[PDB]
Amino acid sequence: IKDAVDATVSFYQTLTEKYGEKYSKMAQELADKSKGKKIGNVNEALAAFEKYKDVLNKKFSKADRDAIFNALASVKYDDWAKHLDQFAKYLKITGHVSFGYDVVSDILKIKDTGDWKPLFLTLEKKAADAGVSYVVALLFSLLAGTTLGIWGIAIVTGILCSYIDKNKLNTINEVLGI
Repeated sequence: IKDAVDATVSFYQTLTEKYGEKYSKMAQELADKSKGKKIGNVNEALAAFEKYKDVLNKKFSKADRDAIFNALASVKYDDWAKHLDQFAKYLKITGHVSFGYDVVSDILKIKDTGDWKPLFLTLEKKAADAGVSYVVALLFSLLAGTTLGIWGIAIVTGILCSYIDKNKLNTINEVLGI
């Protein structure tokens, strides 16, 4: 675990390198906050996310978003899934861990439908008894193995705020500069 924690800190500095300094700390706040929390009413979460999404989408064009799905089409699971255990260790996830879930294939389906409902419901199901910290380990691992455009960072962060009670959804745009 010496490593898990050391590695996580490295992650945080790269987050700072890639995005805001503000961004990186926001991530930590979220990482911290989740420890222990279980996944609540997935509906309340979707509801809050869909509300933030509309705002975000008014600042980016269709073509802008598509660029994000297209970048994701080139990511292979092995590339980011490699960080899963490390995050699980740092977050102290003690419950069961659905290791073999490839979120990226799920997000890709959204490019065509525009429907986020399925994703949320499956994030709840795969977290199982592990709670909200599984969602963090999962998505942080994704961030760890990619360099996405602001829109994608905003969306991924939006999913995190929506499940992790601090609906600091209104602060995302600020932390990112959009």
